[PDB]
Amino acid sequence: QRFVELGWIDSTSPVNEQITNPALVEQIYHSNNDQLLWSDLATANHFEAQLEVIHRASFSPLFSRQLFALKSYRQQDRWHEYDVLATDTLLQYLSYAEQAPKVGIAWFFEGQLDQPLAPPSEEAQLALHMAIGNQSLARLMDEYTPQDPAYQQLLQAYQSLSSIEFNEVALYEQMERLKRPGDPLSHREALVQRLALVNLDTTSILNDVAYYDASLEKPIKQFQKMHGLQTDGVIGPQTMKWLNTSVTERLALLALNAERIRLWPTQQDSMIVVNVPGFDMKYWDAGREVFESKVVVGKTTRPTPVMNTKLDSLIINPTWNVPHKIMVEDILPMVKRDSEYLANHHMEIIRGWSDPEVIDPALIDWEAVEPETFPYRLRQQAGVQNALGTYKFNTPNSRAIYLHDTPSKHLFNNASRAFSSGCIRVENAEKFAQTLLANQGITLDDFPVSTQAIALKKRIPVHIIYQTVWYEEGVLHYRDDIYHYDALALGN
Repeated sequence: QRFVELGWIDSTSPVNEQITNPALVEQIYHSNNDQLLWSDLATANHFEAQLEVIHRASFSPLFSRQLFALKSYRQQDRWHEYDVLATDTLLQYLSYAEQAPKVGIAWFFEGQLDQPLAPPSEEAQLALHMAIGNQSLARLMDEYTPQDPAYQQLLQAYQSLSSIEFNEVALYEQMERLKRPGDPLSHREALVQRLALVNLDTTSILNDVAYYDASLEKPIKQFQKMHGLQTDGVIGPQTMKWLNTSVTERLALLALNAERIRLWPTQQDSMIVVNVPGFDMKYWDAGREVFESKVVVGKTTRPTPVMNTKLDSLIINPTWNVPHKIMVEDILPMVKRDSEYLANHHMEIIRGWSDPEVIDPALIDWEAVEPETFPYRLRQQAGVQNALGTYKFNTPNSRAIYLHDTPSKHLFNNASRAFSSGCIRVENAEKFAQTLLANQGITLDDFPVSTQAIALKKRIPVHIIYQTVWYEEGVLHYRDDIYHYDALALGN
């Protein structure tokens, strides 16, 4: 324990304080007659490269501390010490790969991977022993990466971009806040370089021009689409901010988003995914994408949490039992200010559960009511102008986060859609409800008169994801860090 039992590691050696699992490390060494496992320089490079990705992503002080210790040992040609720590670090790496899809949320969105992980599984240790036997350690590492080809495509682009990282490229500058098509451009050189850096087709852009010509109109709009901006062709502050992004900032985002896929690595055949920073969702039935929709997500002050839930059921013409927190902070203040707020929003005051007692307002002294002490509940009646619209998609969980229709459809016109108190508002709620029921053969004979709860035959897994970079139709897409979760990897 306190000292790893190998002849070639001195008891004085600092690797004895850096090794997380001395017993398992000894097991691996003893079963290879205590020889070096990292003698082949290609294998040690591939592992450092993969650890560099973890480092850049900035979610793991553990993997960062180990990586720099390893680099230190390599600088000083202390290859014995490099070997042991590398073996120990590969065990942590295998645990990481196995545990990410189980408790990963904690490392990327609640805290950090600071403390050593529990040993990897028996199956993983066996896989390790055989990889050593066959001199296939690199292949072992690659096998313990996500199934999704989205991982590979993100890492390819990372590699390409890593090579040209520290090449100088002028900041794009303009003096007029907005440049439209036809307007003169001071810095058209930088503009086109920076369109090229994100792998847009730059070939058909004219070289000798010095204004916003026809040949830029498609490229700028495509750049705007790639970043979830309004494709209005106007080079504004939003376009410029993304243009002037460094390659080291882009590599941070790629690294972080690559490793994030380990938290949602499988595509199930039946599935619902909401990408918060992309403000959209998709529903897969039977391995086939059957439904897509823009969504509204929680505001920055009441964010939609990243989580896994299940959809069990669906309410048509739902009522809205107003959560306590929303009654005190939002509704009651306004009710004190507007005698007729409740009548306009068809809300009632309730003192009961299941068979509740409808309380008459104005029999309360509203000026004397303190929101936090108010003892009753609020309930909004079913109707087209209900906050849940005509459909609530029940995804029970401890945070009371679910999906629902909305009467406020104009919110879908905005590019950034962090407006709600946490729940996910679905644009095509009607089509979504139709598809859910069809795919379980639960279609309604007739549209319900009023409130109808429909239980699903099979629960559908719901993944609420935070992925600010992904691969779509041959290019990488990017999204604003709406909840500031990828801020640490940018240096902010």
